[PDB]
Amino acid sequence: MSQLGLLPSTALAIGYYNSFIKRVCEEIHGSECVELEGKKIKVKSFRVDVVIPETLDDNGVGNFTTLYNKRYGLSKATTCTGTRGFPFHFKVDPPDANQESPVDIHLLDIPSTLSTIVESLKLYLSNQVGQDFDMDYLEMRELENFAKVLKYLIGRNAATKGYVNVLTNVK
Amino acid sequence: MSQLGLLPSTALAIGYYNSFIKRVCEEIHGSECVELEGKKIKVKSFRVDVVIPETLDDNGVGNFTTLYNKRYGLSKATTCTNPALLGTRGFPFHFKVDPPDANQESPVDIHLLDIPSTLSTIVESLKLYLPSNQVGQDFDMDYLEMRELENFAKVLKYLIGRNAATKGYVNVLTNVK
Amino acid sequence: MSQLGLLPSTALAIGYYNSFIKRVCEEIHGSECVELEGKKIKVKSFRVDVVIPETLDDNGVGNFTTLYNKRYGLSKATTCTNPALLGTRGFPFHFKVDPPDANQESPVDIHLLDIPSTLSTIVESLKLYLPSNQVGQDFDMDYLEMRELENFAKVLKYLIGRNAATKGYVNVLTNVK
Amino acid sequence: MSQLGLLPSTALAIGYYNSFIKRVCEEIHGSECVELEGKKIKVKSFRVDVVIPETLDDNGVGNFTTLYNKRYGLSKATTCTGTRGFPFHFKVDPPDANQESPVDIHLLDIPSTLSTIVESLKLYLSNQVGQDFDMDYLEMRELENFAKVLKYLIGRNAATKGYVNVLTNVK
Amino acid sequence: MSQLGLLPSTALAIGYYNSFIKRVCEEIHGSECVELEGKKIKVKSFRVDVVIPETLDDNGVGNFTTLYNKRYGLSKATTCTNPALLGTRGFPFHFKVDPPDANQESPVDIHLLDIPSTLSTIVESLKLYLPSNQVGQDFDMDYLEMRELENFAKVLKYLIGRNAATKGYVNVLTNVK
Amino acid sequence: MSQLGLLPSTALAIGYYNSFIKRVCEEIHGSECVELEGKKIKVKSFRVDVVIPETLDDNGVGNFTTLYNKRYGLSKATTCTGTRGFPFHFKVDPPDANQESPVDIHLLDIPSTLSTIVESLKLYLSNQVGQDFDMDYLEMRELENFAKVLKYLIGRNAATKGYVNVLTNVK
Ligand SMILES: Nc1nc2c(ncn2[C@@H]2O[C@@H]3COP(=O)(O)O[C@H]4[C@@H](O)[C@H](n5cnc6c(=O)[nH]c(N)nc65)O[C@@H]4COP(=O)(O)O[C@H]3[C@H]2O)c(=O)[nH]1
Ligand SMILES: Nc1nc2c(ncn2[C@@H]2O[C@@H]3COP(=O)(O)O[C@H]4[C@@H](O)[C@H](n5cnc6c(=O)[nH]c(N)nc65)O[C@@H]4COP(=O)(O)O[C@H]3[C@H]2O)c(=O)[nH]1
Ligand SMILES: Nc1nc2c(ncn2[C@@H]2O[C@@H]3COP(=O)(O)O[C@H]4[C@@H](O)[C@H](n5cnc6c(=O)[nH]c(N)nc65)O[C@@H]4COP(=O)(O)O[C@H]3[C@H]2O)c(=O)[nH]1
Repeated sequence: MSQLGLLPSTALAIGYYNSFIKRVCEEIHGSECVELEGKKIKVKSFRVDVVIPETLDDNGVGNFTTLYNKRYGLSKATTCTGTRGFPFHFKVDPPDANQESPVDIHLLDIPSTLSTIVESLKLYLSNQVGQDFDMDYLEMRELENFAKVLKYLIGRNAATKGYVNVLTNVK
Repeated sequence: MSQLGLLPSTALAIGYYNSFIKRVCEEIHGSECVELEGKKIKVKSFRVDVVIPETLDDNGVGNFTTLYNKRYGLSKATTCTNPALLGTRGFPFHFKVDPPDANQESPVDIHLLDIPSTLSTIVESLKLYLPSNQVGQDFDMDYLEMRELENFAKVLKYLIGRNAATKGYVNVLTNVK
Repeated sequence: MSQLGLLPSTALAIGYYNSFIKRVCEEIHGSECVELEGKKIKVKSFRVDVVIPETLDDNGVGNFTTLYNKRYGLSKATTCTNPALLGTRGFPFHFKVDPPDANQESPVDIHLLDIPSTLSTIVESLKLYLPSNQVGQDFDMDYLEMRELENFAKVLKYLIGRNAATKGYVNVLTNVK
Repeated sequence: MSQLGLLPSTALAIGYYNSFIKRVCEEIHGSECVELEGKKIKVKSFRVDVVIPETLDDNGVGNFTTLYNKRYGLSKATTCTGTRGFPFHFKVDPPDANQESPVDIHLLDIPSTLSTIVESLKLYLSNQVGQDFDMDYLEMRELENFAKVLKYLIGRNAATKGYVNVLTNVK
Repeated sequence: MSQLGLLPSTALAIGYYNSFIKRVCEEIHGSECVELEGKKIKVKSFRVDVVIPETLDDNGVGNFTTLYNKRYGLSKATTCTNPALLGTRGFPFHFKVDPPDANQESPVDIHLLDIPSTLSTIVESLKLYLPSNQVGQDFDMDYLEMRELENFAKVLKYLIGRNAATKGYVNVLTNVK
Repeated sequence: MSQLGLLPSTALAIGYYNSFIKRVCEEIHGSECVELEGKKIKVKSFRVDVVIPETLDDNGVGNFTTLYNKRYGLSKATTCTGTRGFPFHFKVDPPDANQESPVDIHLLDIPSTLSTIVESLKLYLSNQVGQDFDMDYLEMRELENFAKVLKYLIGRNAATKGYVNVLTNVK
């Protein structure tokens, strides 16, 4: 089990689940379509993977997110809607499919909230510039806690259980 | 002098600034345009107000956000993403036109009104930081909630003060409704 | 009198002068021309201002530089490199024309405005020299930051005064915005 | 472990990484093209080698940089863009390739910031003209510290990790 | 009186006179013709001024020299070398024509303006004579620099006064700019 | 090791290096061509030999310089260019080579600054006309100091290191 700590892996995981993963899953289940490039596409079924990098960059996970999106053929799409949508990166299970017919979708998201952890660590613990085993252990433990909490929370909602997966220690 | 605590007001504020406020401010500064219903509008000058609710609801700030967004005009738009950078995503937000009747084709001033959704996390942490066996008005819960909202606002003010991209372009509205 | 210290305002100022200010000044003195959007433009009389920000942002002077370069005209050009010397690289910079509407064909004055990007390093050294466990205005950090900016400006002024190439052709604007 | 010192090898390395290496790596990743002689060439991939000379000259690393660019067929090119470009020296991984098609580029940069170290040494330590073993050791240690800090910082950002190499003690 | 010292203003002045001023004056007196762009021009009456800068730059008189030679006309020429004597080399210098618009074919009065490059060495000696751990305006450095420049000028004056070849044809301009 | 003295070997060597040797080497490296009798010749590679004569003549090294240039087939050439050229005496590595093609050049220079030392010696110490072993020792030591300082400064700049040699005690 996980508990609230001084550096927020549990709370950030809870916020990420309740603000993005739960909401995006519910929106896809309800509307059953995603809007990209000004045009809608139906979703036969969605599988969303949250990718937790093995190590966080000094300046946040934005660079890793951009490189990961470049590596694969990920395309941007928002959840169709006084409430805002949720842009995300996804790929179609087959290389391509007829747009008019519904197409299964493979959402991929690198949690931007992980950037906060970096910041928190800068406050949590230095006047040295080098590999610090204490801070490395802290990063690894916080990433593990984030993944564990997110998995447990996904194991609660029928709208996300089975449809959401966690891929930790990527690259 | 805010810092880290078991209740992550400081960390959530830092994340909100470095993920949405800073990113949105930089994107609007650079592109000088936003996207609404798929069509672009150039932005002459923008301004963002972070509306911190006076008190957080039981189920997050979603209901307050949705009621505040339609009590005012606050049409939904997204900050444009250049075709060059495929990895970066867009940041949807809610905005009004400071002159309500303005030429969309011409450059237009925009007022960005965003209620930090990350505050919802605070609520979901209050149930964990100080679990309550009883249901009803708790004077300790309210004190912690107000203290952490104030910490959030103070952290946002400080962070906005330390960036020319956002300094003077972002204001934090505290104790709204 | 400024000397070496843990915070490298002196060393960074020396490097900035010897690598950009001196090099650009000598290149414009010799070639008497610059490269705007790839096209040659002759320089009649140039002059450089080193815009030292009053306070450095959290993430370096990048955002302040990018907002300053567009608040004013400050189109981007590069100091030309002759084909004979292949090794030497060009130094891009931002400049305006003192008469904004001037014939590019004929020799034209240019006002070079450069916010030293090296100042960013100072910020990244403040996080090392005096680490802080808390986020918020620190009156000790502000003192060190302003002292280091003052040292940078003073060293730049001195080094400019000791070279006919840069003496009088370079000005240090301190405490800007 | 590297910390701030009186003669700035660590701070100069941090500035070099955050101002040139990181910025150039991200710009190449994003734009995926470099402008040379005023015309663009696409970049399938890039490798950035930062060359730390064995010994810094008395007047700075400028002469070594010019000689290095002369010895190899390195060509000048900026990063396409109120922000400026980053001119650099690069070489294409075959002898030549069709410009229309994307071509891999091997950037080679001798950090000009190393010049500052020379100046710093002049302030750090003499009224003599000869091989000063004390200053020689100081220069060697500063070059080693610069290389170590730059390697560590390269190993942090996903936009430079694996794509940037450090060649220390060259010639 | 001027004598030898650790800072070699006297020795450098002696070398400058015996190597450039005396040689150039004697060669112009004899040949009465110089070489501009490879083309011979006859000299009717010449005169040399040794422009001693008021203050020496940090990196030698190179920048001041090349900026003075361009602020005024001062086209570069070289004293002609007779084909008979192969061993002797030429002495390039910068000169203008006292009447700016004069016939090159006919004899022409020439004004030779030379900023002693040897003064650069003095700077390189001041760093050795009185090493400084700090960078900034030093009142002791300035005194030594001005004293050495004045000694250089005085030695040049004396040496010129002692030779009919250079007496009355060479003037030392002290404290220029 | 060398330091400033009353009769300037070190300062004269520094001036010779920074005013002729460094400048000439840099200009040859840059322009890669030398002008002789008004026509340019490309330089494939250059070697600069600075000759320190065994003993300085009474009137200076000018007469020795003329004799040395007479002995060999040295030819005059300036460095192409508000900066002046640097006339010098050079020789082609082979007996002759095609003008159009680049040709190696063995620049040969007898430092005229050495003449100054003679005058310096006249001021350093006599009312006799004869062999003064004291003055001979001073002259030899000063020539050694000049050669040592010039050798050291040559191995400091990458533009002159390896391309410049010092031939002390010639004839
Ligand atoms: N692909 C994708 N992921 C999303 C989106 N919204 C949230 N997330 C993820 O969920 C984290 C926390 O969301 P939050 O509680 O709503 O709290 C958010 C939220 O209140 C605000 N924010 C972030 N992005 C946006 C946005 O695009 N529009 C608006 N109006 N607010 C945003 O900043 C706070 C912190 O954001 P992060 O630290 O980066 O971390 C976010 C992010 O990793 C989305 O629209 N698309
Ligand atoms: N407008 C303009 N300013 C210039 C330029 N080059 C240097 N500066 C300024 O001079 C400072 C020191 O440069 P550096 O010592 O040669 O040492 C630099 C250099 O080694 C490298 N670097 C910086 N910019 C470039 C570039 O544009 N091209 C290449 N190839 N290297 C660069 O990073 C070091 C530190 O950079 P900074 O922190 O940014 O700080 C730079 C920067 O503020 C230029 O081309 N244009
Ligand atoms: N305008 C002009 N001025 C001249 C010329 N030759 C000498 N001078 C001046 O006389 C000073 C002393 O010359 P040096 O004793 O023969 O001793 C000189 C000489 O051995 C050598 N050197 C300097 N310039 C040249 C050159 O142009 N050609 C050659 N072959 N050697 C040079 O470096 C020594 C010190 O040079 P500096 O520090 O520059 O200082 C030089 C320089 O200021 C000349 O041809 N044209």
